[PDB]
Amino acid sequence: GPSQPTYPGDDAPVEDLIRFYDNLQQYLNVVTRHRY
Amino acid sequence: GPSQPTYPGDDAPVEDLIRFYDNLQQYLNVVTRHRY
Ligand SMILES: [Zn+2]
Ligand SMILES: [Zn+2]
Repeated sequence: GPSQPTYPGDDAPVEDLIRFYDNLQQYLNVVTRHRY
Repeated sequence: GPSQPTYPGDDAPVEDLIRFYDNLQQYLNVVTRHRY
């Protein structure tokens, strides 16, 4: 599946923590085999 | 609102990245004033 996303830092702007959030969501669906 | 969650590490077990995911979700709803 997708490789594990890189955490952008505590001080990353909110738009970068929303991109990271969406990529962790993808990753977690794939690891748990639950692509809903 | 809630204080910014601590990232558990790249090597944290999947259940700990699902807890972090849920707490970042909370945090991001509050920062964006969109508590749906
Ligand atoms: Zn792969
Ligand atoms: Zn507060």
